[PDB]
Amino acid sequence: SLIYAQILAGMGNVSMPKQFLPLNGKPIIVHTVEKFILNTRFDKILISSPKEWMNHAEDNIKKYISDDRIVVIEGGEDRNETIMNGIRFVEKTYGLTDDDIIVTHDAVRPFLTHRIIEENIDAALETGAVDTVIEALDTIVESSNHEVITDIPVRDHMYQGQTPQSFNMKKVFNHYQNLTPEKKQILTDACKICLLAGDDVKLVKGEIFNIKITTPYDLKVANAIIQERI
Amino acid sequence: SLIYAQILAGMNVSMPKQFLPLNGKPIIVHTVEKFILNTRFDKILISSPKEWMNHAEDNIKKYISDDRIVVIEGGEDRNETIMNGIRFVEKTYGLTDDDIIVTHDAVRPFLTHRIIEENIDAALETGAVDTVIEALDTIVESSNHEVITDIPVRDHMYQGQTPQSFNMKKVFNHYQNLTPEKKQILTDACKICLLAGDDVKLVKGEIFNIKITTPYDLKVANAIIQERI
Repeated sequence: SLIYAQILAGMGNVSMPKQFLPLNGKPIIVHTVEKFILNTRFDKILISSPKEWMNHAEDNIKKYISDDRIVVIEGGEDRNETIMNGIRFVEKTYGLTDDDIIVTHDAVRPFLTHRIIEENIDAALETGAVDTVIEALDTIVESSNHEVITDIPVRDHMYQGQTPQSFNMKKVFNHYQNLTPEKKQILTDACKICLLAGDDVKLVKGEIFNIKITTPYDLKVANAIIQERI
Repeated sequence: SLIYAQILAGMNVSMPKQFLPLNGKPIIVHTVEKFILNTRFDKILISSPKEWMNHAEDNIKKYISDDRIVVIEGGEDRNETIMNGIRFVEKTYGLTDDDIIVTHDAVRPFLTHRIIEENIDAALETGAVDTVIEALDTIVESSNHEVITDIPVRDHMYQGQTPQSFNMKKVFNHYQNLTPEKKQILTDACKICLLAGDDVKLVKGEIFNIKITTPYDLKVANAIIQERI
């Protein structure tokens, strides 16, 4: 029963990964990786990168963090395929068992807490599938035809998905591979795949500040958080 | 057909957040300014709790000299506050069957002219409109609050904003037809119209049409305002 982390993310497939952007003087990826290193229960912390950014990723992390369990690996096309490449890496290099769990997380979510990581580990050992969520900040409205409201579902039922998403490694690898070629394209969320196969996907409560840093909107939303903290 | 705006706030003792300054001036002023730039509004109602009415009236008037601003008394409920707006219009100006109201959060100062204009046009068409954006994140459903029950199709999922615009007589009638506890359950006025069989049209909002509540939300608003000048 070994515990693994996978840190991953992803204009016309050519733009620089946003996790390489500075945030208060240091790359977003470093802020994120620092959180995982402070957790002593991880055996390896995989950082997934597109082929052309691998060299930059490994040289950049090493100048800020000198932890031995950081390994930079090659990404896939889908977020799912990148996860599967992480499971295929662990198998080839370290070997897999039936109790090995992976905590997958967005490189551009640097504000996750120790609590979030710990609960994600514990819930992956229990049920083998976990999603990090917060109570929906806004009223969720459903529209099938995209012109009029078809439904406004009950408020306390509605949650907003964040990451980490943690899984039993063999379970999620098996569930994904059983899908048809068309169904791999549709099912982008790995937590939904486990849901549609009959696994219980437990919830871990996130934070309002556990934001994904993409847009220049999202970037200064992140700058709103970091300055008051010190 | 006369066109009205209603700008709404809400402890119970807290100072309304719309009175907080944003780049040197109250949040409510930023919001009211956008409605004043629309010339189709006949009256711009600003709702306030009874204890903050004097402050709201004096404060708005030192920044904005427009004649169609009137501060009125809010209710306990957002719906009741809306109903008080319709009751005020009926008493003071009179109601017709074609009269529409554009209701909007005081703490949403970043709505655009497009959002307001589309809200006016759609309320004249169908009599019920919601301002929405495509859900920024994956919406998960959980009935039991412990495990995922559903993850619905992404393209179906929207996040609610304001304005919410209505034919006045229609929404007043739809609310009044409800049972006592159904009024307590149904907080959303667009949901009431949906359940009564009206077509609630969608106007697309903006990612920056945020509600300024939390201290998180406050500097998110400070992120938006400095770059635009």
